[PDB]
Amino acid sequence: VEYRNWSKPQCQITGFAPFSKDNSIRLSAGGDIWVTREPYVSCDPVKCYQFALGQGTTLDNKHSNDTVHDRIPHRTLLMNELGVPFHLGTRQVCIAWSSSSCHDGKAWLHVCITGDDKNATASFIYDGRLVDSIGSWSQNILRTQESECVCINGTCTVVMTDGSASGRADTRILFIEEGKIVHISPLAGSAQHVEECSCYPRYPGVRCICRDNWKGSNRPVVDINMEDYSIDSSYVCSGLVGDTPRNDDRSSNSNCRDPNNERGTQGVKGWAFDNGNDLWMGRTISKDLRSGYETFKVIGGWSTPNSKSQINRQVIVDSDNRSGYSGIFSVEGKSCINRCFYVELIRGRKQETRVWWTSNSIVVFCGTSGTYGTGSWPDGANINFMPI
Amino acid sequence: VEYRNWSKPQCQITGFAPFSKDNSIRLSAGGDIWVTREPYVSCDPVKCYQFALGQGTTLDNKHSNDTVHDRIPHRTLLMNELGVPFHLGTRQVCIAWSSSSCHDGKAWLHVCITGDDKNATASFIYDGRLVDSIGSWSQNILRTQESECVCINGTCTVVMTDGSASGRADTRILFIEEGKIVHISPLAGSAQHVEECSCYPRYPGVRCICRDNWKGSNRPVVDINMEDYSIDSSYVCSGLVGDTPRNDDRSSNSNCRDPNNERGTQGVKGWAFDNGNDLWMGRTISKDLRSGYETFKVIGGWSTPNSKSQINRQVIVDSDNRSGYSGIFSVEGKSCINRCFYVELIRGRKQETRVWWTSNSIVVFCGTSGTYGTGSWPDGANINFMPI
Amino acid sequence: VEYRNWSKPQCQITGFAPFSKDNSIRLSAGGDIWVTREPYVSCDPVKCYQFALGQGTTLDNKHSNDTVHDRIPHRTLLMNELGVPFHLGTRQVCIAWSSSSCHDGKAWLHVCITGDDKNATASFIYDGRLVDSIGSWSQNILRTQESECVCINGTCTVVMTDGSASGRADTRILFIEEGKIVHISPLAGSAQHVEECSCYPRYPGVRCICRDNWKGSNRPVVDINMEDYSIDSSYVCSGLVGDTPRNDDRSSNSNCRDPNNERGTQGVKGWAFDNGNDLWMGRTISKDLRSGYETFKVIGGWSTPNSKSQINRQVIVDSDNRSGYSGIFSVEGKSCINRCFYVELIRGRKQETRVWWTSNSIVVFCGTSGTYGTGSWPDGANINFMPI
Amino acid sequence: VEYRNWSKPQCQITGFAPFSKDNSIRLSAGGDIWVTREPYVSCDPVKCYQFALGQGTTLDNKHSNDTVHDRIPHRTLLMNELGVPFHLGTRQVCIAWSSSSCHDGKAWLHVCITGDDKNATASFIYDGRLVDSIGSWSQNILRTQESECVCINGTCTVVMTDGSASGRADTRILFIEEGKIVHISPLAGSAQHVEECSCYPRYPGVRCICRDNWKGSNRPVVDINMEDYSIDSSYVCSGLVGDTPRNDDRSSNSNCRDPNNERGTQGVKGWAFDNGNDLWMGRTISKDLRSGYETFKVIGGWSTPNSKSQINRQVIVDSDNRSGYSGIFSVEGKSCINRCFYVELIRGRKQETRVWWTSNSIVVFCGTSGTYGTGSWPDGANINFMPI
Ligand SMILES: *[C@@H]1O[C@H](CO[C@H]2O[C@@H](C)[C@@H](O)[C@@H](O)[C@@H]2O)[C@@H](O[C@@H]2O[C@H](CO)[C@@H](O[C@@H]3O[C@H](CO)[C@@H](O)[C@H](O)[C@@H]3O)[C@H](O)[C@H]2NC(C)=O)[C@H](O)[C@H]1NC(C)=O
Ligand SMILES: *[C@@H]1O[C@H](CO[C@H]2O[C@@H](C)[C@@H](O)[C@@H](O)[C@@H]2O)[C@@H](O[C@@H]2O[C@H](CO)[C@@H](O[C@@H]3O[C@H](CO)[C@@H](O)[C@H](O)[C@@H]3O)[C@H](O)[C@H]2NC(C)=O)[C@H](O)[C@H]1NC(C)=O
Ligand SMILES: *[C@@H]1O[C@H](CO[C@H]2O[C@@H](C)[C@@H](O)[C@@H](O)[C@@H]2O)[C@@H](O[C@@H]2O[C@H](CO)[C@@H](O[C@@H]3O[C@H](CO)[C@@H](O)[C@H](O)[C@@H]3O)[C@H](O)[C@H]2NC(C)=O)[C@H](O)[C@H]1NC(C)=O
Ligand SMILES: *[C@@H]1O[C@H](CO[C@H]2O[C@@H](C)[C@@H](O)[C@@H](O)[C@@H]2O)[C@@H](O[C@@H]2O[C@H](CO)[C@@H](O[C@@H]3O[C@H](CO)[C@@H](O)[C@H](O)[C@@H]3O)[C@H](O)[C@H]2NC(C)=O)[C@H](O)[C@H]1NC(C)=O
Ligand SMILES: *[C@@H]1O[C@H](CO)[C@@H](O[C@@H]2O[C@H](CO)[C@@H](O)[C@H](O)[C@H]2NC(C)=O)[C@H](O)[C@H]1NC(C)=O
Ligand SMILES: *[C@@H]1O[C@H](CO)[C@@H](O[C@@H]2O[C@H](CO)[C@@H](O)[C@H](O)[C@H]2NC(C)=O)[C@H](O)[C@H]1NC(C)=O
Ligand SMILES: *[C@@H]1O[C@H](CO)[C@@H](O[C@@H]2O[C@H](CO)[C@@H](O)[C@H](O)[C@H]2NC(C)=O)[C@H](O)[C@H]1NC(C)=O
Ligand SMILES: *[C@@H]1O[C@H](CO)[C@@H](O[C@@H]2O[C@H](CO)[C@@H](O)[C@H](O)[C@H]2NC(C)=O)[C@H](O)[C@H]1NC(C)=O
Ligand SMILES: *[C@@H]1O[C@H](CO)[C@@H](O[C@@H]2O[C@H](CO)[C@@H](O)[C@H](O)[C@H]2NC(C)=O)[C@H](O)[C@H]1NC(C)=O
Ligand SMILES: *[C@@H]1O[C@H](CO)[C@@H](O[C@@H]2O[C@H](CO)[C@@H](O)[C@H](O)[C@H]2NC(C)=O)[C@H](O)[C@H]1NC(C)=O
Ligand SMILES: *[C@@H]1O[C@H](CO)[C@@H](O[C@@H]2O[C@H](CO)[C@@H](O)[C@H](O)[C@H]2NC(C)=O)[C@H](O)[C@H]1NC(C)=O
Ligand SMILES: CC(=O)N[C@H]1[C@H]([C@H](O)[C@H](O)CO)OC(C(=O)O)=C[C@@H]1O
Ligand SMILES: CC(=O)N[C@H]1[C@H]([C@H](O)[C@H](O)CO)OC(C(=O)O)=C[C@@H]1O
Ligand SMILES: CC(=O)N[C@H]1[C@H]([C@H](O)[C@H](O)CO)OC(C(=O)O)=C[C@@H]1O
Ligand SMILES: CC(=O)N[C@H]1[C@H]([C@H](O)[C@H](O)CO)OC(C(=O)O)=C[C@@H]1O
Ligand SMILES: [Ca+2]
Ligand SMILES: [Ca+2]
Ligand SMILES: [Ca+2]
Ligand SMILES: [Ca+2]
Repeated sequence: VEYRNWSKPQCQITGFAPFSKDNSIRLSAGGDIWVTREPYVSCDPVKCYQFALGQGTTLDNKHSNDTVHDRIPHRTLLMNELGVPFHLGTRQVCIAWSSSSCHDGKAWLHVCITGDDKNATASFIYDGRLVDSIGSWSQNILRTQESECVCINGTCTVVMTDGSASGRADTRILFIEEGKIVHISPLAGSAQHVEECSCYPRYPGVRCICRDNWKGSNRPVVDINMEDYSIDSSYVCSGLVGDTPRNDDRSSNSNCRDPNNERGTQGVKGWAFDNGNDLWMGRTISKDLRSGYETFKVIGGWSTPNSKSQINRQVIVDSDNRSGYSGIFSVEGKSCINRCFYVELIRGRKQETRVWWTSNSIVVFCGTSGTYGTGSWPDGANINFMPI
Repeated sequence: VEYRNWSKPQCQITGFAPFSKDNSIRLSAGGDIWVTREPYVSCDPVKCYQFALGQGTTLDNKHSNDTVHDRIPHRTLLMNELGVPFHLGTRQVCIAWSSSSCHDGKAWLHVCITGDDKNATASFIYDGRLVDSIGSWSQNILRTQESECVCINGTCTVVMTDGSASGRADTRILFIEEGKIVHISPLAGSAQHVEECSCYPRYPGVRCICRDNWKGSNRPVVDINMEDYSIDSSYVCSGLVGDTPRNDDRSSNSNCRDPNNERGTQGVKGWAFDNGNDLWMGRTISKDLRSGYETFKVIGGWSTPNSKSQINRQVIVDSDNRSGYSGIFSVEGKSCINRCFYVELIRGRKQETRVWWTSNSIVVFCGTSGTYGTGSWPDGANINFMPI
Repeated sequence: VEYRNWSKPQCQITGFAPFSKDNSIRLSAGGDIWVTREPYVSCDPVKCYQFALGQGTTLDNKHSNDTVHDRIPHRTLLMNELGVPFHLGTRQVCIAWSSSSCHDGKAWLHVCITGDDKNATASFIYDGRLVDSIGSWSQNILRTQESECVCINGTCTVVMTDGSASGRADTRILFIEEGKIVHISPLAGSAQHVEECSCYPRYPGVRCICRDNWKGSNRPVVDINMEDYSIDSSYVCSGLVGDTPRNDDRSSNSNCRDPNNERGTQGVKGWAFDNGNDLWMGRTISKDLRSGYETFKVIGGWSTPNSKSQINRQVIVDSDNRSGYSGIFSVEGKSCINRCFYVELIRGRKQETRVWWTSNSIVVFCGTSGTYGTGSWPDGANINFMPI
Repeated sequence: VEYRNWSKPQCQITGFAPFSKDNSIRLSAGGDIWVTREPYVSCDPVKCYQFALGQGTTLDNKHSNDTVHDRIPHRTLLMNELGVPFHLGTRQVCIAWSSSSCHDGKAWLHVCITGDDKNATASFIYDGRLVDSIGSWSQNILRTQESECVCINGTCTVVMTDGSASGRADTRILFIEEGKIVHISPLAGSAQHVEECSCYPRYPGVRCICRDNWKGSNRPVVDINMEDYSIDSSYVCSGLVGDTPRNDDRSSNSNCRDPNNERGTQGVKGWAFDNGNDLWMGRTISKDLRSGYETFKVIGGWSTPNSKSQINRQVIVDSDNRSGYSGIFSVEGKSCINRCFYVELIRGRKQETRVWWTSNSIVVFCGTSGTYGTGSWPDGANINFMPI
């Protein structure tokens, strides 16, 4: 095998086409399925897999009660083929309550994180074996992307932050070759809070769109340079804006430089990705909760501040159904490289209260240069049928 | 690997021999099994698989209730090895409430269809990745074969129709190379309604036998020419006739040209396939409902209109057991290429009412140039034992 | 790959060593497991598998009730790796209520039999595809070995009989190359009833020890000559005798030529195999029922009639636990070829009556030229814990 | 492939990083999972597996009651990929109530032991087939390591003992090449009881740290010489000491030569491993029961008697949670070979009494030359939620 350099143009995409649904919440009411969250999907050169941090339990289990917590000693990274739900035959690739994974073209690499919030460690496992690790540098919930990392020429760059959720933090960009941390560069530029980045290649670099959980409603952009470990950060120009809580279509702004300070605190993992001076983006249709999910292209949203002229919108999940996190993922074609995205349809505690567990299921679309139609592909689980 | 051209004579078949049964409805009363329908089987060069559109649920699940619907956002295409039932480890290859699959000799290709009836999209997934897509052209339930598509020299031809179930429609024949739609030809000839074709190679072409859900009791024939995308359509000559509702053996006709207008409206997917001027065919023994299933050769049924002299009949399912859809599938031998067929034994709502779910199981026979006996291989599930 | 000729001496074996147990009946009371019977084990060149005709159902299923029948349309041949029990992920290789399987060194071959007793067909499936078939020649339960067939230089010889269980029958020896019946030779010699042979190679031939269900307590020997399809049949010399019902140690005889007429009617599949003029053999310790199972070498039992001087006995299953069928199976070593055997530990209806189902589990030993100890490895399932 | 010689320096390790957790006890309350104990983990050249002697049953099974016994005819060696729990699809590699496994670089080798305590046999299975066996030499519970054996240049050396648990015994060191016992050397040196050794390579030799169940609180060291089958035995120098019952930190000693006679009787499998004159070691934090588990380096603990100056301690399991057995396991890197360890978190009967079963789950760490943090990764199963 050869390492992937991802060099070949991004494919011109008309919009997205349905690609895979898993129905985990539906089946759980008739089969032992894992209780998960913060899922993501990524692919080796031959096929795609689906990851998700489980809750060290199945759904029809007493231990499911109160899984409305992001951090416990039992969350491990699950990894199945795209399409096969997380049943009991599913493998727990490592102990992790925060992860990332990518395949350098030769082998997989997972960065799994567990430990006390105050002093967690992050194991760098490469090709089966545990190759390196690192401890918390700011002693405050060392966390990573929660989606696919990216590698070019044998070097995978994952980004991680440690510090305050709603205040200054410490974002570092890691360069790991074959499981070994060959370099660490610190965040630079104008971004004011970087949590869980959705990253993709843009030869010869990697580009991220993340979550400002402190003062931003607009999304931080984080540009990595693999040539010299340089970093730069900004915000997306679109006045449309894709974080939740969001402000409002008429009343939302972004100058491409600073956290718009409009309902900035709190967030949700999401993604976006350029195209010329355009921006393909996605977001929960709601600006208060995570419900429904539409996507659209913002003409001039990658280069002109406060641009709000959209075209090509699509409803993936209807406005009155639950949405959640979401992230990009690239797949390579015979001629270019398409961008795809998944969306975590979360169920259970918080909104729903008939139950005490919290899990989710997924749905995944992929860019297409062709024609497509209309639909809404929600979780589809009658909450009254469900256990607990 | 090399692409398949399927060139080598059709094997002379004496009748069919049993090949695989799955017992899904039986096991479901003692194990988490999927709720499926519209199944089909097809094979890569080394082994055969079994497909079926699931109902985004298992049978002993509350979500099973009311799965007497062909279209919901949760139907995804399931794919297992021939013989292994659709258990929870089963992979959902894509979101689809109407599909087709074939393997060009190098990789699999699935055409999965979901969306609103009024505006559905059809994703063309090839070798793991989503390579193309298309939207509904007549805005009325864009649907496809529901059985194996066929490829020769790297080009797979799937046929699809969109329009009225019981009235004029819009049938198009798609030519896709490596997931890419390289051409679309429209239906031509005398056929008056083409739904869910059962197709097979006949180097250098592909031949289909489908369902006329409007004015035909006789079956439409659809002949594709891969050399120049030309199309032709007719009807099977046999006065025997294989659609249901069917007329009656004494009172059924077909001139090989026009929908016999005998109880034409409604139908069921089925198959048939020539041999010289003969026709190997199959059908539910009932002409009112889908019950029992016999097969036979109609001497002169491929060339002489209203020919009803049969020979070699076989009962696969006895007259007083449930039948359903059915389709062909070719497998290549050391010297020729055999034709096989499956039969969807459907259970649950509509006929049976003790329950609220609807699923099925399969059974599959294969042409044999040898000797064989007698039997009936029905679903075999005591409906009173079954959940709900 | 190359076809196997099995040429290399039989290994000198001191006795048997434990090789694999599956615990199916135990687990069934805490997990969806198949209801099977007439199991057997065999191996491709890299690893061993376990086969068994299921009963188209799992054990904790209402459909399990009354599975005390050898013939129904739903029995299919199950095939797992040696050690993994028949769970729902298990593949049903074909429809069969009587089978055999062997691997010519290049691919597997299964001969599966189903149909009406009066007119059954036997499908010859080779390397995934259905290559041939045959109908019942005597119209009375066409049945086969129920254990591994053997191939040398690409030719697999399976034996089959059709006729009366307790009266004259019609035994034929089949020669199949790559799924194709290249020749049929009829039984010859002095054997008077041949049912379910346990066969093994003895380059350049194949040798069988079977069941005389009519007039024999002693076992028929069936010698196949691959060089010219010649056949010969006799009986084992040992006055010890290994069929059940058996007579008694003091009062049992065999002249190596004719069915000893001592409690001949009825039987059970078993095995034995020579070594010089010696005979390694196995049998239920009981001569009335199938209970317990011991093995021993009979010095001079392969060449001298009514020889009863044994040595090396071993208890595999203690006298007061259930036994059942059993058969040989050869595995090739770096220098010779060892013989192994399995034993069907059957539970449920007939003897046990707390339940209505009937299934079994297995245990398998293998010849060893080394030291060994003592034990008894019964099913071990508290019948009162078990469902139904 | 080539046989492994393991030649390349031991990696300098800063401490351990989390590597894999399985959550078996948690899931068992919501899914059919095996009842196991005495687990271990080991790896072929591409990936790691997890082994464990099951109890011929699943946890939510009546047959689980009273599995507080180390020896019954149904314990078989289970083998899954590291991370996938022992579900019903799990393979039982052989019948065994005491085992060991290693992969010579070309194929796996398992030494499985079952039989009467008084006269057990030990099957040596190599590469699928049963290659050799041996009987009990002292007629008193022939038992082996219960963790990974090690091979260099095609020769695997497993050690086994037979005799009195709390009195003189008979320890033998076995040299097996490709499943064949090519030599047996007897224990030599000053060790006074060797049970269940944790062994690892130290080219050109193998080194073991075991359990003195008779007069030692300190651990026996067993040094094997592959060059000439020579053996030597001693005790670890650290005055810290790692057996349980242990004495006390202030009041515990070891002169590197003789069983310290401090609470020597009884024990638990554990491990340790040098580094210069240092000793990386692990142990239940309790010295009375198996609870909690910490690890630390004892400066000068490999060369100076009664050395108790520790550094780098880590809590893997907190003091008030259940611990159990534990063992080493080596994995090879691009430059050196890291040492890892697992820890059996046991639940059920003895301590816990709400239930009648006894099983466990695991957690596994691996040496790291990098940074790490803090945590405790216990079983995490609410015993009141659990079945029985
Ligand atoms: C799900 O979770 C909660 C809390 O669960 C944890 O409980 C502790 C003890 C530990 O075992 C841990 O493993 C569990 O995960 C459970 O909540 C309790 O439910 C009862 C419901 O009646 C509440 O009783 C209260 O008192 C009287 C009646 O007794 C009423 O007047 C009150 O209105 C109220 O109902 C109790 O307060 C709950 N406790 C808490 C902290 O909320 C819950 O039952 C558990 N079970 C399920 C099925 O989800
Ligand atoms: C299976 O399906 C139907 C409808 O299911 C859907 O129900 C809605 C509310 C939603 O939650 C969706 O997720 C479900 O899938 C259920 O049918 C109802 O069954 C009761 C049976 O007694 C009917 O009650 C009626 O009223 C009185 C008694 O109350 C009698 O005199 C009447 O004769 C009659 O029984 C009720 O009409 C049903 N509703 C409909 C629309 O038919 C069904 O219960 C459900 N359950 C199962 C096990 O299949
Ligand atoms: C297991 O099998 C038998 C027969 O099963 C088949 O039944 C037919 C109807 C069909 O549905 C098929 O799918 C089944 O597999 C069942 O046997 C019956 O059990 C009851 C037990 O009380 C018997 O009742 C009798 O009558 C009175 C009490 O009603 C008593 O005085 C008698 O002594 C006797 O108990 C009945 O005769 C049984 N029928 C037969 C033919 O034996 C069985 O119940 C079924 N169930 C289970 C759990 O195994
Ligand atoms: C788990 O195990 C024990 C023993 O199990 C074995 O039992 C034998 C018969 C066999 O079938 C084998 O397969 C089993 O594995 C069971 O212990 C019994 O439990 C009852 C509880 O009430 C005890 O009754 C006693 O008598 C009176 C009430 O009857 C009271 O005053 C006493 O205090 C006491 O409770 C009985 O002694 C137990 N027997 C023993 C030897 O301890 C246990 O029930 C079983 N079940 C479960 C769920 O774990
Ligand atoms: C990724 O690797 C390739 C190696 O082939 C790099 O490209 C070559 O590297 C040097 C730098 O100019 C020269 O040997 C070749 O002219 C380069 N070009 C090609 C087409 O190989 C490539 O630049 C690397 N990418 C990064 C971002 O470092
Ligand atoms: C269809 O594919 C097969 C396999 O590639 C081709 O087989 C060749 O057949 C030609 C004559 O048609 C012979 O000259 C070659 O020796 C065969 N090659 C192989 C690999 O068997 C076949 O050519 C193709 N069919 C056609 C009509 O071109
Ligand atoms: C499928 O592919 C084969 C390629 O080998 C086609 O046959 C060859 O193609 C041209 C057309 O005459 C010439 O190179 C050879 O003489 C052809 N014959 C053979 C045997 O290869 C074959 O016709 C193609 N089939 C179709 C339907 O296009
Ligand atoms: C049976 O198969 C084996 C493997 O193909 C054959 O092994 C050869 O044996 C001959 C002598 O019989 C030697 O000359 C070769 O060096 C061996 N080849 C291999 C691959 O090991 C063996 O020939 C076959 N047996 C017979 C009797 O022909
Ligand atoms: C199985 O195949 C081998 C082929 O190698 C047969 O042996 C050879 O076949 C002929 C017959 O004498 C000659 O080419 C060689 O001298 C044979 N010997 C060897 C060692 O190859 C072998 O006899 C075949 N076995 C049977 C039973 O037909
Ligand atoms: C152990 O195995 C490795 C792999 O086979 C051997 O690696 C070779 O090492 C020698 C020096 O020891 C070099 O000359 C070769 O270039 C290496 N070969 C490979 C494949 O890497 C190593 O020789 C073996 N160790 C010893 C001590 O012999
Ligand atoms: C393991 O195998 C290697 C084989 O390469 C042994 O090393 C070689 O063996 C002899 C002994 O000196 C000579 O052929 C080479 O000089 C050795 N050195 C190397 C680097 O290959 C090695 O010693 C073996 N190890 C043991 C413990 O026997
Ligand atoms: C490492 C971690 O805890 N991630 C969690 C994230 C985090 O709390 C936030 O980033 C504040 O910094 O919030 C949420 C959430 O409910 O959406 C889930 C994540 O698991
Ligand atoms: C795409 C689709 O809906 N196919 C459905 C088919 C369809 O309704 C008919 O072709 C009218 O055009 O009918 C049936 C049916 O009950 O046999 C099932 C199919 O799922
Ligand atoms: C094909 C078939 O029915 N085989 C059956 C065998 C048969 O009845 C006998 O060989 C009479 O000829 O008997 C038994 C039996 O209870 O041991 C089980 C077998 O399934
Ligand atoms: C072969 C065997 O029985 N091993 C057992 C071991 C043994 O009893 C001791 O070594 C005395 O010699 O004790 C324990 C134990 O409770 O920790 C479990 C082991 O299964
Ligand atoms: Ca925000
Ligand atoms: Ca019709
Ligand atoms: Ca007899
Ligand atoms: Ca001790």
